[PDB]
Amino acid sequence: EMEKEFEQIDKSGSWAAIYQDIRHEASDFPCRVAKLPKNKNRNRYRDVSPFDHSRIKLHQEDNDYINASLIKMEEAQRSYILTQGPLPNTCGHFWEMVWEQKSRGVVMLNRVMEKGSLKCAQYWPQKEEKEMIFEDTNLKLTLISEDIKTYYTVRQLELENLTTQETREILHFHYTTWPDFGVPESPASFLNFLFKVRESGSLSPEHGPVVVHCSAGIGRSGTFCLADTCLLLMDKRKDPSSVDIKKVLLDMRKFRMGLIQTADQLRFSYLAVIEGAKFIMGDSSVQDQWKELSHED
Ligand SMILES: O=C(O)C(=O)Nc1cc2ccccc2cc1C(=O)O
Repeated sequence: EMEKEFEQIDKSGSWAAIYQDIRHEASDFPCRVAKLPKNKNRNRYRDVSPFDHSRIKLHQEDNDYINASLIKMEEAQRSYILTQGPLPNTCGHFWEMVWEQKSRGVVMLNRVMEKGSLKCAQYWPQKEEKEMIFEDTNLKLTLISEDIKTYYTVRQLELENLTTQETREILHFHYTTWPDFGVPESPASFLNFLFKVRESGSLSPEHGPVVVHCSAGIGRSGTFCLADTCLLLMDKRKDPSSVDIKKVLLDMRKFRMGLIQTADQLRFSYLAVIEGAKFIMGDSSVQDQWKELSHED
């Protein structure tokens, strides 16, 4: 069991070692495109880039480049776009990717300001009188409404392709108490947030892939997706013990670098999947309990 493993690792405090092993073993593929000097100002961090083999191309003839990757989890049969928090000049490219990629959901795991510095553009309307229009990719976005919880806010956004005037509904899940390079307050809060996403349809295969982002698109986002896919996988077999959390991590590793940034994120991910196993193995009432402990309201 993964829980035996947890306590093996814990009892012999070797999270850091494990996680270095992971860093050890993770894939390295070319990012030639990211590093074209034309794309400099499309990348928020020198050292966080999309592999070429799995980057999202924009369907624009001018420059198809965005710092985003398609994480494609074939056995789980679940796929995600991870991306950095939008720069002031790429809010338009972000929404072009949501449009072409036909996503229903966007998961933000960061604040615009973290630790004194600006992590991310304010890329969505904070208020419904004040749409945003993105001139360069020709898209309208309007706040249609929000549901503010203590530790997260869900928003209904309308997104409009100004060229056809066709319209889509986007849900935006903003977790607001997940520290940069940190873990959530508890497994209950994270699982309550994850399960809000699931419930919303946005992780379901009649939509394009959910868009997940932090500021770099790697630490917090990796953690979200790792826990989600492990729960998916165990759910399909009802077999907790055929789930190798570290193998799943390195599988996601093939499609975008540096996923899960810290050993406490690794440990947190185990905690989240171990807890969530409760619900996946037929204790639906755990999900209530989550909502309760999480103090959502
Ligand atoms: O939000 C996150 O967890 C995340 O991935 N952050 C980061 C990951 C980084 C990884 C490598 C280099 C710079 C990074 C910078 C940030 C950052 O936010 O400052």
